[PDB]
Amino acid sequence: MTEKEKMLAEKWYDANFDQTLINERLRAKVICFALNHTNPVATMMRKVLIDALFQTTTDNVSISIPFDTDYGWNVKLGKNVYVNTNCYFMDGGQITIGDNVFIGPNCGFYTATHPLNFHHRNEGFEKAGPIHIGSNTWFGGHVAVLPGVTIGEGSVIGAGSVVTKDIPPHSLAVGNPCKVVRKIDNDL
Amino acid sequence: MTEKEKMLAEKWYDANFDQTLINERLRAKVICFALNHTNPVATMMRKVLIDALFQTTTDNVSISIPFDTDYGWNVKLGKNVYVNTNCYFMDGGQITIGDNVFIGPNCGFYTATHPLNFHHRNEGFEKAGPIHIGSNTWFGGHVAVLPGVTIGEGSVIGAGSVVTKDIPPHSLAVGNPCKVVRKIDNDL
Amino acid sequence: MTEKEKMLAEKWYDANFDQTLINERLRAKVICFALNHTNPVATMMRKVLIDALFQTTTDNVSISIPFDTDYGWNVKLGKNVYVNTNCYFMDGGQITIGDNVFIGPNCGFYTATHPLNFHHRNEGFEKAGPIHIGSNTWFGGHVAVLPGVTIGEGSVIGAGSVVTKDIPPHSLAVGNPCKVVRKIDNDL
Amino acid sequence: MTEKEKMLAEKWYDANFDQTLINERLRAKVICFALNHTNPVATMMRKVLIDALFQTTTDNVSISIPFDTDYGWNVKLGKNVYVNTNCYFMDGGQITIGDNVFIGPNCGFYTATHPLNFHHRNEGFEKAGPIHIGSNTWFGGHVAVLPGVTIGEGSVIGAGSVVTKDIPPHSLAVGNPCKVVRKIDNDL
Amino acid sequence: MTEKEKMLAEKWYDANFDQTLINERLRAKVICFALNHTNPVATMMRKVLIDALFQTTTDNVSISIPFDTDYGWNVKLGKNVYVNTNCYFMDGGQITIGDNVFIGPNCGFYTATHPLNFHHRNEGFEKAGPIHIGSNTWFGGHVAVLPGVTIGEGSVIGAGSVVTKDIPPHSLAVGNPCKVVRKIDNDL
Amino acid sequence: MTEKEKMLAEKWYDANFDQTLINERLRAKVICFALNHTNPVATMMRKVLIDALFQTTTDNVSISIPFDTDYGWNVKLGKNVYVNTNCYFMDGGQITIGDNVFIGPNCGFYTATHPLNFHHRNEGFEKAGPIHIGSNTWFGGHVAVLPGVTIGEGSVIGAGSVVTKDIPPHSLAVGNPCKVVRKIDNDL
Amino acid sequence: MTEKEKMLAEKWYDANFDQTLINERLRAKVICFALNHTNPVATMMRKVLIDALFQTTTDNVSISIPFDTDYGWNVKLGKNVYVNTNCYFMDGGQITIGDNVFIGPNCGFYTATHPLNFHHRNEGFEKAGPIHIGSNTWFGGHVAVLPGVTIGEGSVIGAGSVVTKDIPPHSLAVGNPCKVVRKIDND
Amino acid sequence: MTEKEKMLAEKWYDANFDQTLINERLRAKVICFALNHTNPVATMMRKVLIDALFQTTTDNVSISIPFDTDYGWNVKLGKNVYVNTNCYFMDGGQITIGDNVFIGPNCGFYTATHPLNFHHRNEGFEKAGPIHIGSNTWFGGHVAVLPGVTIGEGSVIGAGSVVTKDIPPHSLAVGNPCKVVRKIDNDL
Amino acid sequence: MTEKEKMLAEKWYDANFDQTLINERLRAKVICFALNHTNPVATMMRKVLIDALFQTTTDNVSISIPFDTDYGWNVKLGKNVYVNTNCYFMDGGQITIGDNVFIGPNCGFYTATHPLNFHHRNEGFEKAGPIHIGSNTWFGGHVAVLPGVTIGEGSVIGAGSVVTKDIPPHSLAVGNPCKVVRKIDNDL
Amino acid sequence: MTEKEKMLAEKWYDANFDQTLINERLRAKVICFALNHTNPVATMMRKVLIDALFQTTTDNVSISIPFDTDYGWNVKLGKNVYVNTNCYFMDGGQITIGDNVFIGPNCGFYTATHPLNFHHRNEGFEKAGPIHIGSNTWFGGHVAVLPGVTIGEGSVIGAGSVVTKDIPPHSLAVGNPCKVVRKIDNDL
Repeated sequence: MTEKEKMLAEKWYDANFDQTLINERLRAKVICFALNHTNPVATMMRKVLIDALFQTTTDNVSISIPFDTDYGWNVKLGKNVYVNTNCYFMDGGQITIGDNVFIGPNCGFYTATHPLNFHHRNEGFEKAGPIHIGSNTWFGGHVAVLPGVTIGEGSVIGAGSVVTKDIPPHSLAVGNPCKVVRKIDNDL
Repeated sequence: MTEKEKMLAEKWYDANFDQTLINERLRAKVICFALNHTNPVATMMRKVLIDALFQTTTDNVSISIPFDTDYGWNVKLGKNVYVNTNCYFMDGGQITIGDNVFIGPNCGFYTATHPLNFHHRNEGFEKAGPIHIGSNTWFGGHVAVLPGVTIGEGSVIGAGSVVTKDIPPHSLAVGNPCKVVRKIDNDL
Repeated sequence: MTEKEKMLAEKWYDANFDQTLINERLRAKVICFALNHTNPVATMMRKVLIDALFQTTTDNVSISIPFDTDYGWNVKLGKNVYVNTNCYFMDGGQITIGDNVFIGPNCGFYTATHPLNFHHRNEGFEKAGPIHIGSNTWFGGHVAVLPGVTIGEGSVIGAGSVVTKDIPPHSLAVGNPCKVVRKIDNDL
Repeated sequence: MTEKEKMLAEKWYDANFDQTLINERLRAKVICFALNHTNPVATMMRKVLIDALFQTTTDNVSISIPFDTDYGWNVKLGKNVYVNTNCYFMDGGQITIGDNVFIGPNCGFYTATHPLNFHHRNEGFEKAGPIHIGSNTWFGGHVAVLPGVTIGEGSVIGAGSVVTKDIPPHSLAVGNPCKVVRKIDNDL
Repeated sequence: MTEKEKMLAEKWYDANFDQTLINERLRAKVICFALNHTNPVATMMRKVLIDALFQTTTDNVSISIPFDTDYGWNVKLGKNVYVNTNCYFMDGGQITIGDNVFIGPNCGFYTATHPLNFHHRNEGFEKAGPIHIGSNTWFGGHVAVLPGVTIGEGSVIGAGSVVTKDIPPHSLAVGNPCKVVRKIDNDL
Repeated sequence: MTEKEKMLAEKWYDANFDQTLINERLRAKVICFALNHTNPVATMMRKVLIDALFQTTTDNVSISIPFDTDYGWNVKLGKNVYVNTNCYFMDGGQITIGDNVFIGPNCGFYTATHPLNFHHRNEGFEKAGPIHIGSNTWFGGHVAVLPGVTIGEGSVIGAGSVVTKDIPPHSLAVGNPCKVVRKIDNDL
Repeated sequence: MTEKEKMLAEKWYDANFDQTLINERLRAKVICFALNHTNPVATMMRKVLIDALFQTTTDNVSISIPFDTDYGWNVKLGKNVYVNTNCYFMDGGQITIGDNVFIGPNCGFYTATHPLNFHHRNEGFEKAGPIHIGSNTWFGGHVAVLPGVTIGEGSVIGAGSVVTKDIPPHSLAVGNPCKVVRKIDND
Repeated sequence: MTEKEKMLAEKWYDANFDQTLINERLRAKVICFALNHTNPVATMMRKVLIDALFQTTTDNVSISIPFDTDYGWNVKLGKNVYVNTNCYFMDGGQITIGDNVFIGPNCGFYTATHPLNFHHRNEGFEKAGPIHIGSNTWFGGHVAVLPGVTIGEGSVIGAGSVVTKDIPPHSLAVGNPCKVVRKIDNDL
Repeated sequence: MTEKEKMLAEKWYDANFDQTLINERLRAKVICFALNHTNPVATMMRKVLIDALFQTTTDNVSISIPFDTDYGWNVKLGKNVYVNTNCYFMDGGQITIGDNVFIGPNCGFYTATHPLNFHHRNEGFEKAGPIHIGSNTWFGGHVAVLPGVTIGEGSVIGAGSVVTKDIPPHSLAVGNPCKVVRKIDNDL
Repeated sequence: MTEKEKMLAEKWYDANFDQTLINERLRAKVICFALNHTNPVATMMRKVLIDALFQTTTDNVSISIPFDTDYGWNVKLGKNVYVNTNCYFMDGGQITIGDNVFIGPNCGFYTATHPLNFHHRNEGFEKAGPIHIGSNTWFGGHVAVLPGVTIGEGSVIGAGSVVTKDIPPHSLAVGNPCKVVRKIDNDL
């Protein structure tokens, strides 16, 4: 297995020093740089860039600049995804986002886990923990989502939350660590 | 009432899909883009842009780039306002800032509330909650101020605070959620 | 003593209005602007800018753009320092970073303390509190490190932490405020 | 009263040497420069600039470049205003323009009066004379409108006219000085 | 008949709102923009632009920038035409210029007539009145030539004239309105 | 005598076809182009350009862009000269401007006379008529000053005037042709 | 007669050394250069350039860059003309294109004939042979159409064809030289 | 089925007028434009663009500019593919290229078939015919490969060939139409 | 012998992998890139670039952009060489062009031979076959000339020809493969 | 007397700290910067810049870039002056150059004398010593001409000479200090 194959298989891999991964990250950084330096008025150019970044034809995916991503192609998007200013989709582990998702400003979706032992960490080792963002969700600003976390559909994450553990569907959750406050009435 | 008139009247309105509001936000983003790509050395140009953004002649309002705002004209500023790097004044609801205000880096002043029910939220509805920042205040870095909040004059907000509720005047407040620690002696 | 000499001596000084300090901060902002607008593909140019900023020849110091610093020359770096997107080293007070340090995205290392009394604060006064980051450490994203804090070698800071007080060596610490959870086994 | 307050109150004021007024004029010139150097093809950008200039969301206000204005914010516009090439709205005194107004090329709307005595004039003094342009009007090319003048609704100003005095509604006026020729039948 | 066909046939047509005409005017404004932003040193480039604008190979047609025209292709030129700074050939109605013509600065040749009744004018209606400029003529600066006017060959128009009616050949004409002063001796 | 020497001696000369004169005009057109494309914020650069254009160190000579001149070096300026938008100093004949002169927008100072006979005019012949603008004068916008004219010190020229003949000192003059209305009281 | 007048009258003319013709070709090269260096995203700018090039308001004429033409004003276009990458309309002789025409990539429509004798050719002489492209036609990629050739309406030209002679209407033609294979039923 | 789904399933589809397909072609055209305007010296940037175009990390795929492709993601490449100047991979139908392939200049790989009947063709209909290029092949310059064609591994295609039908493995084939001349000895 | 010496001696050489040859090809691609991005109006710059490419002072060598060559210095030219759009001189093997040569658009002069056996070809090996283009020749558009071919002086090559074998002097030759049609009367 | 008037009168003056002189030097530095950054191909632009610098229409004055001068207007030139690379005409004191003068590369013509006493020198004082270069002279490369020096007509200055004293006409002079070797026979 290559280091990219280990990353995708959710095994420990050399994220920091593998040339292939460093080069795939470069491609995403180059496209993000072009996007981040495109005037907000250049609508068609932004659409072309976001599509080249995610390697898909997006359906109403709005991104407020700046935007950051590690690979781009490891972000799976639904239709109607609203991403405010300064978001980072650290996608070594697949980041799945449903339909009708509101992501506030300064939010980070982190899939990278480093070893706690400095000997293994200094070697460049990481384990990718995929993130699942359900459809019909709302994230306040200044939210950090940690590796392996699943946010159930219809859920609301309060501003400043650090989502360390899975949040069930149709729930209002807030805090550092993020804890469920109450259920949400999502009936028609 | 237009959707802009409803926004200003603190009623539910279509923020995401009203053409007038999308276009007024475009103007603020275009000015913010010009500001964010102006060399720090270009003092006169930065002043011109800051003044075009807020639609006012500022009196010692220092903004460290990048800066973000939704409308610009809905940010009411006093004299001597020091804004560090990466701040966002989400101003659908008026953001009133007094005189002599120190705003640390990575701070967000959020006035947008979305419905908890995904059916109403997916339709683009929002309610604007104005923020009142008193004169003679200090905000640490990484602070998020939530809709409808009032921070009394002479108050100090600790770094990493999530201001969910009103802070009284001459108070030291810290945490997520932000709670008053003690009063401040603000005598000459 | 000049205001720069008082800053370095850890005495109260006019940070905001001293021309020399305003001008030394301008130099760092001009270099940061050049770096932040350099395509990720321009490897040699990025190395030259990073080195001009810190006034030293760096040994494997990776910086993901954007990056911010106040002086640049008051950041003392070890070898193998990995800095993710949107970090700010507010270095009025010296920021000492050891070898093999992983700094996540959206981290702020703040050394500036303003007076609590608005009369002294409005005059532009500040006191610089140096930060010591030990070797072999790991910082999650969205971390804020406060003035005067020391993070012991071999320590791990969880994502979203607000480091208000010193963290001992070989410790796992998380939260707002940042508290030690358990010790780390850092043996070979 | 500041010199800006005197200008707006229709009192004598230092237009030429007051720093605030020189700086507010700079902002309008900077926006006019950006507009005048924007390709005619850049429709969205021209709209953004026109809106930043007048500090309002215009409704079908077409401006053929070059355009000049002193303040921009002192030009009050109606919907459907068609401004041909090389027009100047010298707006120290408010310039009110109604709905459905056709302004030919090389037209000047001048609100500045200087003293006749050179001693007072050389000191920089001016008096602002607001201009009222009624709705449903038509201006030929090469027209100059002088301070304090009112052009009644439904009126037509012939090419090369120098409008020194008020023109009544529904009238055809031509010449240097501009004199009424006959009334206009403005029935459906 | 299309609105372009009505314009050319000297019938009332929608000049302001017909897409074809708006688009043909855009082409002329794009070429004029390129010409107006071409350094005077770039002789060959200026020649190419002038020729692309008029859709003809010009024979000693000198144009001092800025220059404006509505269509460009509706300006019929002779050889040796000297056009000074800031001229506008509003050519909805054909503008025929003979050989050896001296056009001073700030001259406007206007072929557009709007209805006097605001109801018809607000609908975008216009009637094109062709202008005939005879060979061997001289125009002073600040001259406005009105729709349907013919200036006979060998004639001289004084500076600041508003040419409302036809001028006979070999005549000296001045004023607002433009009136013949005396005949000119144009013998060898 | 060269054609430049004849121009300066107020004799008939080939203005249009002499290579030396065509080339001296090019230099002025190149400097005016640079000035006309300099952002209003670039104060020192504008000052350098105006100084290079007039071949002198100006003392408070304000020029609002665009500005046009034929030679530049044939414009003799006093201190405190305020030139509004779109002025043209056609300086084949020396244009002498005193101290404390207010020149409104769209003003033309024309020193070129062409022969009335088309045979001599088509050959490129011209006679330069110097213009003398007295100190302490005020020009309204849309004014044209004809060759050989002298405007006495302390005089005021109304907007839209065509100055065909000399105007005595301390006089208010208006119209096409420009005629004295009354004397001005210019006492302290 | 000027050299431009001789060119248009289908007479021998100095194409290579006449200043007027060299200058009219420069105008087309300058507009083509602007078009070839315009980002595909800049839709309105591309439309303005194509219209300035052909000296007409085009009706759904799509051009994939790069594009080349000698004069541009001697290309007469119909509505719905789809021109793929790297096409050259060498238009000294008028190039008439009908409505609904699909032109594949790397196609050349050449109207210039040089003399066979090198003495006359070295002097710069040429004769323009107009090309008529009928409405409702399809050209494969890598096709060269030679001077004086008429391609009848409803016809299909196979990829790699060298069209030396007239192709009748509603015909499928392929090869070097281009020969009719069969008729097309377009009813 | 969408028009993209029909294209991929090898069914008749609207290639010319489907918005999704027009937009996916735009993305490839934008990346090709960036590649075609990148200096040959910019090796890393060219590699990033080629990888963004094909949506894969290429292994020694050399491309000489200009290069054209319709989708980019429908070109499946092996390692060591050498593409000379002016090649076009019209990839509506998948273009599969093996390892060690030499493609000469001015080659076209066309997968688009239009209907012979003009009624269906004018409607925008097309059928995608995938092309299979075997490993270890060599294409001379000026080669056109037609829809549905398979070129067997170890084969050589002569310059100027029009490949209308399948070519067997280890064969030398030349002409318009392309016909096998002789077999190739491809032993070690 | 080096690989360059082997190339010039008409021996098998590592064309694709020799560092020196790769670097000399880079020089030719950099000059071709600069020339292909030079506006047609820039006559002297084009001349300088053409002369730098061929390493010679050309005498009436007109090249229509785009142009391509491998080395440039291996193309020997005569006087009066007219090269139309999109021509490629692949000159690892010397290309000799006499005087008075007309080369139509989309012509390729190919001197590269690859081995037929894929084992040797995959190793990067090539053999250069010089091409000799006699004086007084004419090439139609879409012509490919193959390695080692001589086209006799006074010859005419029909459009679309694939020149596989030598063409005698004073001959009309057309087709794929190119064959002589008749001799040419080349008398005065 | 102003400091510029003292400079021109050959009296001691504040060269380093007088604002007028610092600003007149800026104008020359700006024109030299534009000249030094103009491509050698831009012949007409170089001629315009050289003429703007010297404030005269030059007659065959060739200048190889870079070129430096302090004022430009204090360099009096004859016809046919050939200036090689890296020359500096330090012209506080008038530099008079005759006709037919060959100036080698890296030559300095210095007219500035500073006081020997550091007290007066540190105050910014200088005395301008004009340089007279006779017609028909030749300067080798690396020559320095000192203040007040006169080089007689027909003279030759050897490479590396430091001209401290006057050189008589028709003489060959070499060395540091420059001494006459022999007279030159300058007869027809």
